[PDB]
Amino acid sequence: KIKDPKILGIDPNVTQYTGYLDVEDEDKHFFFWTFESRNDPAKDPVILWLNGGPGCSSLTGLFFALGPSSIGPDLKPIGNPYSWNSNATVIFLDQPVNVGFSYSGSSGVSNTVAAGKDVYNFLELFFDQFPEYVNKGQDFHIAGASYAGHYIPVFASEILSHKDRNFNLTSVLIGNGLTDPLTQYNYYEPMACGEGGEPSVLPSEECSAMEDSLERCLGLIESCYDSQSVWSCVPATIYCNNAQLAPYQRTGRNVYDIRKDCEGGNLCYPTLQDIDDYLNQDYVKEAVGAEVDHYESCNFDINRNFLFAGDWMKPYHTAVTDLLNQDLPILVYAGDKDFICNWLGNKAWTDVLPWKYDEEFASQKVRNWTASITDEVAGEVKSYKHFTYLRVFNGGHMVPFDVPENALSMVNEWIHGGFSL
Repeated sequence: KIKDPKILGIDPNVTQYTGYLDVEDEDKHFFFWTFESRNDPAKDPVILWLNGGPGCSSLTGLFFALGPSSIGPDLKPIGNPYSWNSNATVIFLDQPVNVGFSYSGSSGVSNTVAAGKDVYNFLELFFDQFPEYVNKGQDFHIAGASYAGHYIPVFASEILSHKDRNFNLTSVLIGNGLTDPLTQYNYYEPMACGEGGEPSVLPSEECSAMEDSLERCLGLIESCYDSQSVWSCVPATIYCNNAQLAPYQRTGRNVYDIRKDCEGGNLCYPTLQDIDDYLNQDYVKEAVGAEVDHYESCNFDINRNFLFAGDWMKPYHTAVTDLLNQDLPILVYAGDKDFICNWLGNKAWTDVLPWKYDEEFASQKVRNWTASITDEVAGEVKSYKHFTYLRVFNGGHMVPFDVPENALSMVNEWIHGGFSL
C-alpha cells in the first residue's frame, strides 16, 4: 500500500512517490522510493538504481551518492546540488527480498538468476501502476554498482526475455562493478602495488604473495565458470578473496578508496552510520509507510547465502555478449580510486569481452573525455557503437559521491547525449 514521501523532508517541488509492490503468491513485498525528474517528467527517462552487497539497501545510494538528499548528524535531510534526477525520474528498489526495507516470511533469493526473477515481477507491477512512465515513450534504463555488476546483466536478460513485456529497456549503467571475476581478479595486485594511479600500498613481499596465490585462484575461477557448481565456486571465492582481498585489508586502507583510509571494523565511511539512523527514526519510517520493524543496511544472511551458493564466482559476464549482441547500448564506468572494483580490472574485462564489434572495440583508441558541466577532463574514453568504457578520474567506490559534478555530467550526457561518450 503506497504512501507519499510528500509528507517527508526530502525533494520538494518534484513529486515523489514511495511504498510497496506486493507479490501475493510468492508473498514477496518489494519496497521502492521514487522521484519525478526535476525537469519534465514526461520527456525525461526513467532509471532503476541498484546497489550491491549482496544484500545491501538501495536507499544507501540515495542518501549518499546520487540522490536528492543526504543525511548529517542532525539526521536532517540535505539538498543535492548534483542529484541524478536533475534530469530524469528515478527508482530506488530494495532488492533483494529482506533487504533494507523489503521483506517476506519465507523465501529464497540465495542467488542471482532468481533475484532478476523477482525484479521483473516488480518492474512489470510498478509500470502498471505508474503507466505515466511509459506511453509518453520514456527511455528506461537500469543502473548500479559493484555486485550489481552480477545482477545487472542477468536482470537485463531476464527482462528482455519477455516479449510479453509491459515496458522497454533502453540501456544499462554499471559502475565500480564485479562482473567478470575471472578476468578482473588479476587486477588486484597491480592495482594495489603502484600501478593504477595511487601508489603501492603494499610491501613487495605482500605483492609477490599475491602473484603466487594467483595461478591457483584463477583455475578455481575457471572451474567454477565451466561447471557452475557449488563445489568449485564456493572455494574459489574464499580462496581468492583470501589471497587477494585480504592483504590490502590488512593495511586498513578503505577498500573503496585507496587514498583515504579506514582501519579494521569501524567505518570506511562513517556518515553511513548516520544514514541507518534517519531510516529507523519514527517519523522517517512512518511517511514511507514501510511495513518493517528494523532497518538494517545489509542483511548478513542473504550475503552468506549468496556466498554459500557459488554466486560471486559465476560467469555473468556471458550475458553482456548477448546484450551487446542484441544491440543494447552499455556503459561500464569506474572511479579510478577504488580497490574493490578497480578501473584496471573493469577496463580489461571490457577490453576482452566478446560480442560482434569485438575486433573493432579492441581497435578503438582511448580518449580524454571532458565533462559536460565543469568543462574539465574528467576521465578516460574507449567508445564503440553502443559499448563504452569510461575510466572516471578522481573516482572512488561510488563515483557520484566523490565527484558529483562529473557523475551527472557522465550521467546525463549518456542518459541524453545518444549512448556515446
